[PDB]
Amino acid sequence: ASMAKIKNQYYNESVSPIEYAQQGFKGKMRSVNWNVVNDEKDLEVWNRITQNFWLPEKIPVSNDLTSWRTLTPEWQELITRTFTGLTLLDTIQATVGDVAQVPNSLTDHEQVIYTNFAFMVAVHARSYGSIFSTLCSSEQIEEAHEWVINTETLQERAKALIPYYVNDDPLKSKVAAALMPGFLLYGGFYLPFYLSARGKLPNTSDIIRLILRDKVIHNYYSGYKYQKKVAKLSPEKQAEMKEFVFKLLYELIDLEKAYLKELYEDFGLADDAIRFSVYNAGKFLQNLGYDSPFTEEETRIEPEIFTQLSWEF
Amino acid sequence: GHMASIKNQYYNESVSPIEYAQQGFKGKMRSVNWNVVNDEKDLEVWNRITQNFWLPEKIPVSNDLTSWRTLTPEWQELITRTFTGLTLLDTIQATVGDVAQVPNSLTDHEQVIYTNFAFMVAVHARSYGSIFSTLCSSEQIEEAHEWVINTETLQERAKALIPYYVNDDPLKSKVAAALMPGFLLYGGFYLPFYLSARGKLPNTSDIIRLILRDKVIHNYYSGYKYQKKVAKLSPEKQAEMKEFVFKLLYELIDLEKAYLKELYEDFGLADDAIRFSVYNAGKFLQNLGYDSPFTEEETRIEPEIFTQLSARADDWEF
Ligand SMILES: [Ca+2]
Ligand SMILES: [Ca+2]
Repeated sequence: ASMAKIKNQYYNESVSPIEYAQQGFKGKMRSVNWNVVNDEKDLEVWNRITQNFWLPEKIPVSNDLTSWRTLTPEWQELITRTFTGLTLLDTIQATVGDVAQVPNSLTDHEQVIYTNFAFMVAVHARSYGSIFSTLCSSEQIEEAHEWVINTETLQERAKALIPYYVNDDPLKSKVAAALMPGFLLYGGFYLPFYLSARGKLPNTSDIIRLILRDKVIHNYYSGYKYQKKVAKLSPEKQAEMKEFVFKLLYELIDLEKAYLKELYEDFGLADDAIRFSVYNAGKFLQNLGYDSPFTEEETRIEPEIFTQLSWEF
Repeated sequence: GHMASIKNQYYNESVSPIEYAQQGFKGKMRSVNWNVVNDEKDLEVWNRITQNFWLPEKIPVSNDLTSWRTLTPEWQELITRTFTGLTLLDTIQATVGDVAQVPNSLTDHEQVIYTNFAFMVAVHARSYGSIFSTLCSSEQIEEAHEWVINTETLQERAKALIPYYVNDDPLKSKVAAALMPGFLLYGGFYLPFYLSARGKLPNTSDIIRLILRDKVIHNYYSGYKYQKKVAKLSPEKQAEMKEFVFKLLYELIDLEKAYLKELYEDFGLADDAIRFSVYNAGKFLQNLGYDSPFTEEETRIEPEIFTQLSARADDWEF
C-alpha cells in the first residue's frame, strides 16, 4: 500500500543468519549486502581496521636485545608479568567478549566488524608471545603464567566483566566489552610508555603502538554503538543505563587500583599508573556520551607519558 | 646404589576464559601461551592463515569490465545470483558457524584460529561485494538479494546445517561447519572457473582463488581436529559419527543437486557442476578420514575446469 517504491524491500522481509538461529530457526536468510551499507560508519570502520592489519613478525624485536639486557631481572620480571596479564585480557576479548558482540549488532556489517576485532585482539596476544620468544627465558615466561593464574587482584578484574557477556542485557554486555580496550588496557600500558620515555625497548614500543592503534578503534566503535542504541531508549531506561555505567566503572576502578598497587609496588609506579588509568576512565565515560566526574589531581599525567596517548631510573 | 629422584604445571591448575564461563564462572583463568604450543599443528595453521591475509584491493577487478560487457544480461544475472548465494554461505560461516567452533576447541590456540577463520570468511563476503561494486548495476545487485531470500532450494542448504551450531554435539557442529568450505562452496565455484576457462572474467577468478586458498585450510583444519577427537572415542561412538557424516553429506548432496539444477537450468551447467560438487564431496570425506564411495563417472571434471581450480593464488603487500 506504499505510494513510493522503497529500495531493498528484501531486507525487511528477511533476517541475518544469527537472527535466524536466535529466533528458533525461523525466517528467510539474507546475505550481507556490502553494496548497501545501512550505517556509513560501519564502512568507515571496516576500511580503517582492515587497512591497519599488521603482524608482530613485521617488527624486529631482536633489535631490542641490547636494551633489554640493560634492565635488571626485577624489571624484566615486571615487564613479563605485566604483558602476560594484558595477554589474559586479550584472550578474554578474542574468545568471549568481542565474539559476544556479534549477535548484539545493529547492522549486518557490524556483525563482521566484531569478528575483525576478535581476530585482531588475538593478534595482540600473539604479539606479546612474540616479544617473549625473542627477549625472555623459558623460566621468565612460565613464572609469569603461574603468577597470572595465582594473582587474585588480577583475576578479579576479569571475573567482574565476563558474566555480562551472556548478552542477558546487550547494552551491559557492550559496556563490559568496551571496558577492556577502553579502560583496563591503560594501567598496563603505563609501563611501556614509561620505558619508551626512558629510551628502552624501541622496537617493542612499535608493537605497543600498533596494539594501541587497534584498541582505540575498538573502544570508540563500541561506544558509538552504545550511544546509538541508548538514545532510542526511554528517559527512564536511559537513566538506569547511565547509573549502570558509572557503578560498574567505579567498581572496576577499585579493582584496578588494588591490582596496580600489587603489580607496581616495588617500583613506585602504582600512584602514577593509577592516575593514568583514572584519566582514561574519564575518557571512557566521554566515549559513551557521559561527563567525566574525575578531578585534575585524580587524573594528572606527566607530559612524557601524556604525549604517547595520541636520575631515579 | 643410586640417588632417588613437571613443566607448565600452571596449565593444569587453570582454565581458558571460555571454559571459565562454561564451568559456571569457576576456576583460575590462564592467558594463551604462544611460547608453549600444545599442538604444533596449531602454530603451523596460525602462521599459514595470517601470512595469507589479503583484501580485495589486491585484485584489479575493473580489468574484467571488457569481458563482462560481452556477457548477456542472462549470464550477468546468473553470475550475480550465484555469487550472492555464496555470500550468504560466507555470512553464515563468519557470524555463526566458525564462531561456534571457538568453545569446541581442544587447545587455546585453536580458539583464536577460528576467530581468524570467521574474519577471513567475512573478507570473502566483502570481496563478492567488491566484484558487484565494480561490475554490476544497483538493479542487478538488488535482484540477486531478493532472489537469494526467495529461493527455497538455496535456503534449504543453509537451514540443514545451522541447527548443529548450537554445540549440543561439538563433533556434529564441527562437521556441519566444515561442510560449508569443504562442500557447499564448489557448486558455485564451478561457474567462475567455467567462465575463466573460456577467457571471461579472469581477474574475478583471481579473487576466487584467494578465497579458495583460505577455504581449503578451513576445511582441512576442521577435519584434522575432528579426527583427533574422534580417534579417542569408543568404537561404538566412532562408528556412530561415521554414519552421521555420511548421512548428513548425502542429504546435503541431494539439497545441492536440487539447488544447482534450479540455478543453472537455462544454461546447461547443472550436470557438470553436480559432478564437480560430488568430486569435492569425496575429498570432504577423505579429509575426515573416510573413503570416498563415489564413482569416476559421478565425479568427472574437465581438464580446463581442473586447471582453473588448481592454479596457484598470489608489489602490493599487506
Ligand atoms: Ca611513583
Ligand atoms: Ca551440461
